[PDB]
This record gives sequence, structure tokens and C-alpha cells, in this order.
Amino acid sequence: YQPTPEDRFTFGLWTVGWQGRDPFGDATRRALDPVESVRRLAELGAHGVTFHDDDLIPFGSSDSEREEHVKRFRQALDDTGMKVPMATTNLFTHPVFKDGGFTANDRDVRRYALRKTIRNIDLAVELGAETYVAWGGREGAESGGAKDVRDALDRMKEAFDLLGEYVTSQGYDIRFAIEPKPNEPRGDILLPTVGHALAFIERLERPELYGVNPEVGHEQMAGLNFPHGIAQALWAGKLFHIDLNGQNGIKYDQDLRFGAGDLRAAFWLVDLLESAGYSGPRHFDFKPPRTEDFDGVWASAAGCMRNYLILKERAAAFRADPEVQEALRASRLDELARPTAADGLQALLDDRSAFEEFDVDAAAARGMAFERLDQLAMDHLLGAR
Amino acid sequence: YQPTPEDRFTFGLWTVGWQGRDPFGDATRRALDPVESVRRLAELGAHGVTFHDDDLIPFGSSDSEREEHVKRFRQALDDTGMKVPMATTNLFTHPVFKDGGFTANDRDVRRYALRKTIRNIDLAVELGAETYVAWGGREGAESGGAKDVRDALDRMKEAFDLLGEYVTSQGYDIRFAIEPKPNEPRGDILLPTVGHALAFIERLERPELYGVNPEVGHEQMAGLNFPHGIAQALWAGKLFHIDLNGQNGIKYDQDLRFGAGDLRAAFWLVDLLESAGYSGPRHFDFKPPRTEDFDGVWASAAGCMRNYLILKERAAAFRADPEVQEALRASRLDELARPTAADGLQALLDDRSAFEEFDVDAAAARGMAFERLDQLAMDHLLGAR
Amino acid sequence: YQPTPEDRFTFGLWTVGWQGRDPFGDATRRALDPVESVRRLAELGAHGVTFHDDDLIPFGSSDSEREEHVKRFRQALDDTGMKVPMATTNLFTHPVFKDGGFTANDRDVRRYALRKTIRNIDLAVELGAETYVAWGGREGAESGGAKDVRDALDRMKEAFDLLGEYVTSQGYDIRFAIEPKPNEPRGDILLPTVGHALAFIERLERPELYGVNPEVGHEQMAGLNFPHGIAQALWAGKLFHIDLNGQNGIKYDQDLRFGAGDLRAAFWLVDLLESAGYSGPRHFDFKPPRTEDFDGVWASAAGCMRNYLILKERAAAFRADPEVQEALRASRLDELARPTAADGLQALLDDRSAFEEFDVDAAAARGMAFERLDQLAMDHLLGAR
Amino acid sequence: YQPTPEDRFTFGLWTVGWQGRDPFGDATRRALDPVESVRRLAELGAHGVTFHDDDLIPFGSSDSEREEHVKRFRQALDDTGMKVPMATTNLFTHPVFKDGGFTANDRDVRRYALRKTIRNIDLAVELGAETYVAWGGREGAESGGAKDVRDALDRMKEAFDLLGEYVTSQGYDIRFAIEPKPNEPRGDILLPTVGHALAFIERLERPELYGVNPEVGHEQMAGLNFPHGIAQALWAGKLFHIDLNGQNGIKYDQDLRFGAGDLRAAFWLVDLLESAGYSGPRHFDFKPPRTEDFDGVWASAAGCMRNYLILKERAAAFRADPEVQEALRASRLDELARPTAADGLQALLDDRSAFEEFDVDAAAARGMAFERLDQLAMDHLLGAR
Ligand SMILES: OC[C@@H](O)[C@H](O)[C@@H](O)CO
Ligand SMILES: OC[C@@H](O)[C@H](O)[C@@H](O)CO
Ligand SMILES: OC[C@@H](O)[C@H](O)[C@@H](O)CO
Ligand SMILES: OC[C@@H](O)[C@H](O)[C@@H](O)CO
Ligand SMILES: [Mg+2]
Ligand SMILES: [Mg+2]
Ligand SMILES: [Mg+2]
Ligand SMILES: [Mg+2]
Ligand SMILES: [Mg+2]
Ligand SMILES: [Mg+2]
Ligand SMILES: [Mg+2]
Ligand SMILES: [Mg+2]
Ligand SMILES: [Mg+2]
Ligand SMILES: [Mg+2]
Ligand SMILES: [Mg+2]
Ligand SMILES: [Mg+2]
Repeated sequence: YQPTPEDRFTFGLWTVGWQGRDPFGDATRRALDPVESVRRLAELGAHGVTFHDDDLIPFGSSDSEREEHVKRFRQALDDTGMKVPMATTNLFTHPVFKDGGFTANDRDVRRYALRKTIRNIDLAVELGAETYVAWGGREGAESGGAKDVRDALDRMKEAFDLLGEYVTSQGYDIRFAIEPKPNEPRGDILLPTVGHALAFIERLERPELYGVNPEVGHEQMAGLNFPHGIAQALWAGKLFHIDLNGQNGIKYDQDLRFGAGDLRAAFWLVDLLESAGYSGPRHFDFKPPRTEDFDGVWASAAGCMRNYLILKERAAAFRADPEVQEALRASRLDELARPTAADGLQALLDDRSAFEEFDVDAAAARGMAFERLDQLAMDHLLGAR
Repeated sequence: YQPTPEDRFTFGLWTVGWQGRDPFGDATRRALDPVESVRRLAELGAHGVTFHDDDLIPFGSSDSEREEHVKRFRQALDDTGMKVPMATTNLFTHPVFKDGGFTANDRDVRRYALRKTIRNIDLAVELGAETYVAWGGREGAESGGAKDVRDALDRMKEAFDLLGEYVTSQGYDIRFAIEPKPNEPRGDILLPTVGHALAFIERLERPELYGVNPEVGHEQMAGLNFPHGIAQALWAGKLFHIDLNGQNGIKYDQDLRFGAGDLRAAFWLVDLLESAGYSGPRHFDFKPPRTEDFDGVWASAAGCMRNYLILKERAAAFRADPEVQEALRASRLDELARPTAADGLQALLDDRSAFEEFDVDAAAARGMAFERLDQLAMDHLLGAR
Repeated sequence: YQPTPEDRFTFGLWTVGWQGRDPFGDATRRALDPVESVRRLAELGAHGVTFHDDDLIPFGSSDSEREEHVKRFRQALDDTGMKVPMATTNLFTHPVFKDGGFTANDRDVRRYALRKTIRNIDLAVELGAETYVAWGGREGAESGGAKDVRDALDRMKEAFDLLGEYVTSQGYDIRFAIEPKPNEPRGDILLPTVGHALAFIERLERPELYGVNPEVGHEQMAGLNFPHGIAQALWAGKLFHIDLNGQNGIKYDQDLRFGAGDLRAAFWLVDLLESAGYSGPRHFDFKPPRTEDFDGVWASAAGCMRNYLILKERAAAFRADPEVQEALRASRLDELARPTAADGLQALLDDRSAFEEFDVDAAAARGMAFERLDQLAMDHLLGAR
Repeated sequence: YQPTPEDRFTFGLWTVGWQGRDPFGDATRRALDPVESVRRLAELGAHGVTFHDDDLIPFGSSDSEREEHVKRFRQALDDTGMKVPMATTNLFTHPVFKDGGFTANDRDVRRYALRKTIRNIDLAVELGAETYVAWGGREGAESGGAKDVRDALDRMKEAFDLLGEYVTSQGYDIRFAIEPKPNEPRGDILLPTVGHALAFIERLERPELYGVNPEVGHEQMAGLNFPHGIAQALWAGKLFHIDLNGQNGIKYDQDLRFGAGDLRAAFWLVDLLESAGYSGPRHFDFKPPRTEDFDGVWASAAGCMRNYLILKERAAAFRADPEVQEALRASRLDELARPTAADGLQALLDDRSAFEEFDVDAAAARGMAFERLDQLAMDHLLGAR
């Protein structure tokens, strides 16, 4: 289960670089130089890194400081062969964004958020990114009167439409990926799930430029089934990027390493990504727990990739097992994939087998055989066949 | 706070008619004749009722039995002046639907579910319904291998497209409203939230024929903000119907009377419906607790309407209060409603006030004044001004 | 991973006998004769069964009917070698218990609940049960005024004290195990967690007669860590029985087969039970999904036991691995098990190494090495070492 | 609804002093001098303040710095008439406590945590505190192997027993209050609920010295009913202190002002505290949202007290209303408060009215009338009678 760059594993600078500050806690680790993170991730077999603007260039940097930060980062990428497939904007840390970036009540803040984003889109393209993520973590409210959501969605659409006009104006090939989250740091965040983000994208002027960046733990913060949401995003043609981590159900955003949290959901996720032929980065947005020193940071990052590769092997073995293939037919997964009425509406209306002569009791008596199928899946996951 | 039919309050037959069977419990009330429910609801000031096919006509009825059930119901509606604005299909109780109706793995069950629906669309139109709800409560899974969600969504789209072809073929004006729910009775249900349903509708052949029927408690079963989801549905033009009830957060579907559960969410919901000018039925999908006798059933139904009317008065008083109007300006709700960049992309890029000369610290220091605004809202809700 | 009776696996009659009725659904399976369940469970390698009074003898049975039901059951136990280690009372299905059994507001119902329990304690002892479970699933409320919880706890203590007086009066060796659950079917249930039940037991007249019967899914319905709660029950000496199943987080009570739901929690549970030398029944309180026919019922029951045995092997291998033993020392699990201050309070107060000369920064810099330890645990669970 | 010091409202220095740092965000407010907080809270009508050691004296202060911080604070208390009824230790912010204080795996950290606590107990007594709170926010784990919970509970008991020996040795009257929380900042926290803490206290050497400090939002983070948990703590005689705030269900710890979050739960809480004659501080452990400037901080603090006083008036009016008193009798709340079997076990066994001649159907048919009672409660809360 040794990863290599060909596995397309990527990490945010802010993941392994997390210093361990939490609601209640000061830093437990010193800051990491992005150059060191690139070198250490490459040695573990990562393919690339990703960044927020303010992870790569300290907020408030001069043009000479900005050029030197980017030069040193480019040298680390060149020294390692690491790529930068995705970048994003920090529209959440600075107190100016306390009520939002693109949906701040203050119009001057909304305009600044757009200019900050556009500046970093240019840098992302220079570093070779194909995807630009937007996580509107400050978009939302703690109280009902504070935010008129229809007005906020109008502002959010304006912002994304302006960004689409910008990349079209520059001839850039980059596409956007909107990252849902239901809550935290706002009491409720706008576009709280994959579904809400998919729905929103359909109302943008150029919907083809936008997809989703779903994160395992975010959908699980609403108690939702992450593989099901990924399936809907794939069905819509909108899975442009993905964030992999672990979460234990409905609680604060834990950002555990991938494979931790809901292990069986991780198995079904990998099964789906691999079955569907998802071709994008396998990006980890996780935080090594603050209990860890730097050795533990690199162990946690290595574990992300290891767990993906174990689950990939087990899912592939499940799907290739003739006994599983027989169980899938016994459970009518083949019939689920066949059109209900390719004969057409009139033929269905005229088919007595579909109503007048349908033996509902005989159909009801047919077991689905799902428990045997699921225990084959469990046996494959655990290596107990 | 006395309701009259002009308030457009509606109830499902299955609400006040719930006999009190639960996971763990036998019935605590005798069955109600739909005629008696129509009479009792009319006396409380309801505007109308709604039905599943199998609430009005027992499953398996002969044509003569069906005609007599409908005749008696029509007489009760005529005697009271009650309307039938919405109807729906039961695709969940009979064991044949144990793996779904429109997304059952068994193709013969999917065809039967469509024929059962189409038969009841014809009856709904005869009784004057404008909306046909679909709650796919059996669509989903308890295990990962049992249901390929992309295939299931293909089947769900086929089904809704065939229903749209049917009502277009008959020249009916009825529209569809898809009701999301995240789980229960399936471990995970497909289209689990308002957002997922809105997203799905955009991929139907005739999206204009379909909207959502969100239910208070269903979105709250995922920990989501129900008023925010309603705002997104209104923003999309898709709030075709609504189900009102109460829920205490993330747990089984409680179906408490409206106003119970999350009271402040109920206040902000009513504020939004009324502000937006929502014109559809205020439908209650609730269950009088099984602790209650029939007197308690009618008290619980009356309480649904009373609570709506109290909250309507308090929300209107909040929005009309000059002190609240001043607080809304202090919190920049006026500025949230103004375009970010009607001057256009190039003007924004050339505006030094938006980046080079934006004083981020001065903007960050400006408080939002949201707590004062929210305490005015609390004082209005409680009648403590 | 083949179970035998020596593994002490037990099942409730109501588990494999569940006919599949849910909030929203009619039965999908015919009723099972308890004799057939005993025979089929024995063939799978179960050690025994458990029962509610009303699972073994239909409610309202005559004395001659009761004797014949018990005779046939005793013959099945004799034919198979199956045991009956635990029994319980149904104080939840009949509508008389709609507001509770022992804490019903109606005093005549509370007295009846006690007489119903006492009658079944006598039968449990005749069939050889060592444990008598009490799940107060109707004890609680949907509204705040309905139930004064201090008064209800006074009634609950009276009831348990009377039951303790009864078994002491008869010279029975049976002990009680209180089963917590946070909600469902009541909006909130009294004694909602392991902790609340443990706390309550300490206020009973004869606390030694009472322990807990925790259920995996019940603690997970409150988002709690089931292994941690089991550890507290073991620390208190009160783990008298356990109910094993699966649950996906905070939602309705799913009662999935054991190993389903939170797989890693199942691993840590088995690790703890086995490490601690828990000697009681490994009882499954689960429901084969209603999608299944009888073949699927027996497959789901077999899977409960298989999954326990797989996890037992992997947990034992984890704890016996020298590399894990080294990682445990690196993470200071040895030091967690050593007294903080066996030198005594005065010695601690006089120890400059504990305050004046404690190098907080050196201590803070020491990583815990928990991620490496947890990835060893993951590798052992998955058979990926 | 104007508070005065006679209402016993208290606030932590860290509440109104919260600078607004969150997972994802830098400070939005400057630090407050404790002297200014004491003055501003007094002007709002607060009775007193509370502190962690490190809120009053910066961590690492010299003895001369410590004396000056305490002198200035004492002068502010003297200038205002404010009291200090409770104090606590910060065993969570400094990185040394990353794996716990009293249950850290490192024994030297456990000894330091005890010395840090003991030093602040002495200061708390000097400032007149009656209660010493312990919130073990770092006690717990993110992974299963990291923490053996039985060993951790042994360490936690040693720590609390040593603290009890210390205050007994000094002749102090102060008592301890253990504050449960289910998670955050640890993935799971030990003693996660009121029940678990109550259970633990019964195993301490001197249980009379220890009670609970429950917090509204903490129990609601597990989806539990906070008034029910308070009722159990009152039933046990262990409600030594309480933390009041608001929370929207199962998510990160929001610390909203009291009355926000679950409004009806706030009503039933106040009803219970007032009915029971709870005599301790009404302490607010809340965070003014980071959206707010200092004017908003003081508005949010004022709102805490206002909301308590509104709910106190409405709860008192509910209980005093003759129509409510009649509804309570109709719902048999009087009968809930009467012993089940003061006639004794033998009399119950010999009472045919309790079994052989109990008419279960007549009892089952009697409605509980809980919905009418709850709508009277709603009408009282909303001022809609
Ligand atoms: O909850 C935090 C989010 O996951 C971010 O890390 C985004 O992925 C990018 O800003
Ligand atoms: O959870 C149950 C659903 O709310 C239904 O009552 C639908 O509204 C219509 O089938
Ligand atoms: O939630 C249901 C409970 O688990 C019961 O099955 C008990 O174990 C015994 O009545
Ligand atoms: O979740 C944080 C806790 O509520 C603390 O504020 C305690 O009350 C005292 O340390
Ligand atoms: Mg997970
Ligand atoms: Mg996250
Ligand atoms: Mg992310
Ligand atoms: Mg609600
Ligand atoms: Mg519902
Ligand atoms: Mg509904
Ligand atoms: Mg589980
Ligand atoms: Mg259960
Ligand atoms: Mg159980
Ligand atoms: Mg609250
Ligand atoms: Mg808190
Ligand atoms: Mg607190």
C-alpha cells in the first residue's frame, strides 16, 4: 500500500501545516515553511499540494515579499516534481470577513472579497491549477434577522458570475468548485450540502464553469450519506474536486485523517470513485490532531494515503468476486440499471402486467438478499473471505 | 387568533387520522372516517384536506367500493365548503414497496408504482387538486451495495419524466412537488434535503412542472435551518407547497404540531413565508401524539393554526416596528440587498477603493449590531416590547 | 469465524422474529413460532435466546394457553441445548402503557406494570435466567408539562425498589439490568444514557441488585462513544448484560446487525469486552431489515456472530503485537495506568518538580504518538499489517 | 424585565471578554481588562463574576504581577459591590494540557494540573467563592487506543479525591462542581453528560463535596433534554451551579446568549429552577458572537438576563393559572406525584385491581390531555392567553 505520485494524492498546505489552535487551545506545533511541507509530502509519495492565498503569502505582504515566497515555493515544486492542481482564497480568517466575503452585509467587504479572489486566481493559473475552490465558511448567520437568504443568494450569484466573467475574459481554463458545509464557523452556512450547491450552480450564468468540492466530514456533519451525495454530484457531471478526511457524525468539524471516522463510508466512497473512473485529485483536507508532534503529522498524512489504497484494493476485490457478482444479481442491482419503461408511456398505461394483473403479494414476498450482499462486502473490507 | 378558511390552512387525512401505531406500539385510537375528519377540521376553521390514495380508498378496493368512498368524501366537502388542494400516492406502506416505488430494484415494482400514481393523479384532478406531492420514503438503502445511486437517480428521473408526459398528455394544470427527507424509514433516503431535490429537478425534461414540498421536521432531521432552505426554494421559484410541523432536532421524525419543536425557527419561517407573499396552502403534516384521545387530536390540530397566527402577528409587528427598521439599517440589511458590482467587472478591477485603498481594519472594526437586532426579534416574539 | 455455543451469543425472540412493521410500513414477514427460532438459532451456533413476556405468551392468554406456550418452548430448548440467560417485560406495546409503565401518570397503570413484571420474573427464574432487563421505552414525554421528572424518578425508584424487595423475598438470584435509551418512542426517555442509569442505581435501596444493559445503537443515538460508556459501566462494576447491534449516528433506532453501523466502534467495543474479561452473554438486539425474507433473517443473525468473531481476532492480534506494545509505551498508556500521587497530598504539595520546577514547554513539546498507534490499529482491523 | 443584583446573575470574565477567535478566525475584539468587565456588568445589573485562574492572572505571571492583578480586581469588586461566587482552573488552553490535565497520559502533567488547581482554590476562597468548577475539556480522545477509559477514570477519581482532601485539610467550605460536555475540543470527552458525572461522583471518597455544573448547550450537543437532566441533578441533590446559554442542537458548542437556541427548553428550564427553589447563581457561560463590537457584547449580556426574567414571569403565570392547574389535574400530574404502592409489596401482590381485575382497555382509552396542557404553556410563553 505504498503511494506514488501516479495515485494523484494531494494535500493542502494548511493540513500538515496546522499548528493546532482550536476553540480552547493554543498552538502545539511551530509553523511549517511551505518548502519543507512540499519536500516532506513528496517523500511520502504525494503528487501535489494546494493552497489558500494566505497560506503561501502572509496576509499584507509587499510585492517583493510576495515574489520571494512564490519563488521559493516554485523551487520546491521543481526540486520534487510536485504539482499544484487546486488553489483557493482565504475569505474567513481575517476579521473583515466576520459576516462573510461574497455575502457580507457590507458591500465594500463583498467587493474586496472579489478582488482578493481574482488576484489569487491569477496566481493559481501561473502555478498550473485546474480547479479553484470556494468555501464560503463565513457566509451565513447565527440569528434570523441578520441575513436575508434570498438577498444573500443574489449576492453569491453575482460574485460567482463575476468570477466566471473574469476567467472567460482572460482565456483561463480553470474551473470553480464550490465547497458546501452545513455549519461552523457560522451557526448555519449558506449552501449547506452538496445538493444546495448543485442547485445553486444551475442558476449561474455559465453553469458549465462550476462544480462541487464535497468534503467527507462536511456532509457527515449533517448526518448525510457522503457516498450518496457524491453519486448525485457524479450523476450531475459536477464532481470537479473532492476533499477526503474523517468525521465521527454530527459534531464539530474534526478533520481526522481519511479512513478514520466512518470506515465503512470510506470503503463505499472509494468503491464509487473507482467504479465511476473519477479522474481528479484525491485531496486530503485534514488536520493531524494537536496531540501530535511533527513525526505524528507525517504519520497521519501517510495514513490518509495508505487507507485510500487499502480500501481501493478491497473494493476492487469485492466487485470482481464472482460470488459478489452473483449476489448483486440476486439483489436485482442489474434490474435497477435497466430502464423502467423504454416501451413508453402509452405502452406502460396499456400493460396489464403493471397494474390489473400485477401480483403484488408475490412481488412483496421476494426477499432482496441485501444482508448476504452486505456481509460479503464486510468480509471483503476486513480481509475475512 | 381564530382561523378561518381564508387563512388557507390544510391538513392531511392521515394527520388527525393517525391511529398512533409506532415502532414499538399498537394503535391508541380507532380509525376515523374521512367524512368525520372533514367535518371536524371545517369546524376548527380549516380551508381543506389532502390525501394519499390509500387514505381515501382502502388498498385493494373494488370499483363500486371506490366510487362510494369518493361519493361520501365529495358530499362532506360539499357540506363544509372544504377544498382538496393537494394529493399524493402511498408508495411506502405496502410490503411490495419495501425497496422503493420509483427506484425499487425490481423493475415490475417500478412500473406498478407509476401506474398507482397515475391512477391517483386522475382522482386528484377530479377533486380539484393543484399540487401532486411525491414523498419517496422507501427510495434509499440500509447498506452500500444494495442501491447504486446513479442508477437509482436515472430511474427516478424516468419516473418523474413519465409523470410529466402524462399530465401534459391529459392537459392537466396540476404540478408536482417532491418532498425531501434525509432518513426514516430507509437508513438513508434519496434526495435527502431541499437542495438535493432542487438540484434533481433541474435535470428533468420539463423542470417547470416540478417544485419542492419541504417539511419543517425533515430538514431539521439533518440539523439544517428550515427557513434558510425555504429561502433557497423561494429564490429558485420552486416552493410549490409546504408541510408544517415541529421537530426537536436530530432524531426520529416526530411530526409534532406546528409551533412545537423549534419555536424560533417557526417564527422565522412564518416571517419569511409572509414577507415573500407565499400564496400556497399552509399544510400541516403532523401527528397528534398517541397519548391523546380524539379531543386531544382536535386540540392539537387547532394548536397548529393558532401558533401560525400568533407567529404571523409577531413577525409582522417586528418588521413594522420603526426601531426594528432602524436596527436593520444599523446591521446593513439594506446594503445586503444592493448589487455588489452593478458598475461591472472592469470597473470593480479598476476601483482602488476595493483593494489597494480598502481599509480592512476600519471595516473589520465595524460591529454588525446583530445581537441588538435579535433581542428586538425575541422581544417581539414573546410580547415583551 | 464459526460460532459455537461456547461463544455465549444470544438473541431476542423479537429480533429474528421481527415481522418488519415500521412507522410507515406493514409487515414484510410472517410471524415466527418461537420453537422455530430456537431451532434455527441453535443451528447457526447461538448459545441462547431471550424474551419479553408477550413474545413467548400472547398478551391476554388463558392459563392453559400459557402452559402450552411455555411447554413447547421448553421442549425446543431441551431439543437444542439452548439457554435462556435473560428475560424482560413488554411495558411499551399495549396502548395502556402510552404514558409509561412504572412512571405512567396514572397510578393504576403503574401498579399493573409492576404486577406484569413480577409475573414474568417468576417465569424468567423458572427458565433459568440470571438477568432481568428493564427498558422503560415509554417513560418520558413529548412536552414539558406532561411529566415532572423529579416525581417520575421517585416513581421509578419505588418500582425498582419493590422489584428488589420481591426477588429478595423469593430468594431468587436474578439481578436487574436497566437499559438506557435517549428517545424513541417518547420524545425524550428518562434515564437516557448509561451515565443517567448508573447515577439512578446508586439511589436505589439495594444498589447491588441493579446494573445496566447498554445497547450500542442507543448510546450512538445521542452521538456518544459506546466503548467509553461501557468502560464507565465496567469501572462501576455494573455491566450486567449488553445489547449488540449497529447504528449510523444520530437518527431513529436502526437496530442493524452487529458490525454494521460504526465498524471502528465495534472493534474498540470488542477489544474492551475481551480485555476486561466480560463474562456475560453477547446478546444481539437487532432487526433484520424488512427488505429481507427468512433466508436473509438467518444470514443477518449469522453475520452478527461472524463480525464479533472477526473483531475479536483482530483486537487480540493488535494487543499481542510487539510493535503495538512498543507504540502503547511510546504514547504513555503505561503511565496513564500508574497512580498520579501515591506519595500523598503533602508530598505532591512539597514536590517542586510538580510546579515551581516543572518545565511546561518541554512537556508540551512531547508528541503523544497517537496517530501511529491508531494506524497500527487500523492496519490490524483491516488485515493490512 | 430589569435585572438587579438580587436576581443573582453572574458572568465569566471569559464570556464578555471573548475576543472572537474561532477554528477559522482571528480576534475581532481587543482584550478587556477584568476591571472594565466588572464595571460594565455591574452597570447592567449583574450580581457577580467568575474566573479561570488564567483569565485573572496571565499565565506565567511573577508574584508581584499576580498581586497587582488581584489588587486591581478586588478594587473593582469593592467599587461595584460585585461578588465572585465561583472560580475554576484553565486546564485546557496551554499546549501542555493537549492530552488532558487530571487524565493526561503523562504523569508529570497530571501532577502539575493538580498543583495549578490547588493554587487557584486558595485564591478562589480568598475572593469569597462557594463553588469551584472543573471542566475537563481535554480529558478524552480522538482515537480508541490513545486512552484506556477505566485507567483514566481511576486517575480522575484520584485527582478529585486529592482536591477533596486538600479543601478538608484547610477547613474551606468550598464545594466542587463537575461540568460535563460530550465532545469539543476532544473527539469524545470523559464524563460526557450530567448522568455520567453524577455516576462518577458517587464513587469519590467524599461524595458530599461534589456536584454538577451542567451547561444548557453541552447537554444539547448530545441531543438530550436539558430540563430533564437538571431534574435528575436536583433529584440527586447535586445541582451546585449551572451554566446558562443557548445552542441549536447537535453541532459545535455555540455558546449563544441565554434564550437563544432552544427557546422552549429555556422556558421549561426556568420553570424548573424556580419551582424547585434553586438558590445558586444564575451564571451565563456564553460568547457574544464575533460579529459584534463592544456595544454588542453588552447588549448580548443584557439579553441573557432579560430573557431569564421574561421566562420567569411566563412560567410563574403558567403555574398560577387556574385553567393550567385544572389541565394539570386532567393530565394526572397530581397522580404522578403520589406513591405507587405505599400499601407495600404484599398488598400490591394481593390487589386484584392491579392485575386480575384491571380493565386495561378502559385505562388505555383515557386520553392524557397533554396537547391542551402544552398549548396553554405555549400561550403563556408567547403572551397569547
Ligand atoms: O472547513 C474548512 C474547509 O474544509 C476548508 O479547508 C476548505 O476546503 C478550503 O477553504
Ligand atoms: O415522513 C412522512 C411524509 O411527511 C409524508 O407524510 C408525506 O408528506 C406525503 O407522503
Ligand atoms: O429500543 C428497544 C430496546 O432495545 C428493547 O428491544 C429492549 O432491549 C428490551 O425491551
Ligand atoms: O465549553 C467550555 C466550558 O463551558 C467552560 O467555559 C467551563 O464552564 C469552565 O471552564
Ligand atoms: Mg468519516
Ligand atoms: Mg472540514
Ligand atoms: Mg475542505
Ligand atoms: Mg420544529
Ligand atoms: Mg415528517
Ligand atoms: Mg410531509
Ligand atoms: Mg454502530
Ligand atoms: Mg435499539
Ligand atoms: Mg435493546
Ligand atoms: Mg438552547
Ligand atoms: Mg459551551
Ligand atoms: Mg460552561
